[PDB]
Amino acid sequence: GHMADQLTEEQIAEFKEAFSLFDKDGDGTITTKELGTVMRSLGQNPTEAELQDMINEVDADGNGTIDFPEFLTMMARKMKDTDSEEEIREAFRVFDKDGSGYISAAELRHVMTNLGEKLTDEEVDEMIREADIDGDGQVNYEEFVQMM
Ligand SMILES: [Ca+2]
Ligand SMILES: [Ca+2]
Ligand SMILES: [Ca+2]
Ligand SMILES: [Ca+2]
Repeated sequence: GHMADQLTEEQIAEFKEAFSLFDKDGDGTITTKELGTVMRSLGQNPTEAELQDMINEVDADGNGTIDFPEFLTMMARKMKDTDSEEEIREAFRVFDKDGSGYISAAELRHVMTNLGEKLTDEEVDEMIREADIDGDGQVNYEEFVQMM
């Protein structure tokens, strides 16, 4: 069988109830009105245009609303995304061996060396310099997030 079918109908019904947090009239799609409702419940207040722009960047079939599949797709990407931030933070820590919040040439020297590379001091210092944005001689976490 398939793991997806390893639930009960009452359980799928219950899973579907959770969608109603956003899909308040229960019809199976989120409208701009419903999403505006949710936003305003969080203290925000966007326009019809802004609400239609949020919806559009998740609206896979083009019909102007968010069904439960699109929502779950959107959520899964979000969940994988926050994990990718956890691990860029993890990676910053590995480079920043002294936990000072800033990566030195020395610290980048070290990691590069332990990763195989055989670059010069200049080439490594050419990295810190190319990566710096506040000219402080070190690489804070944000200049590090610029590792695209
Ligand atoms: Ca609805
Ligand atoms: Ca849709
Ligand atoms: Ca450091
Ligand atoms: Ca810096």
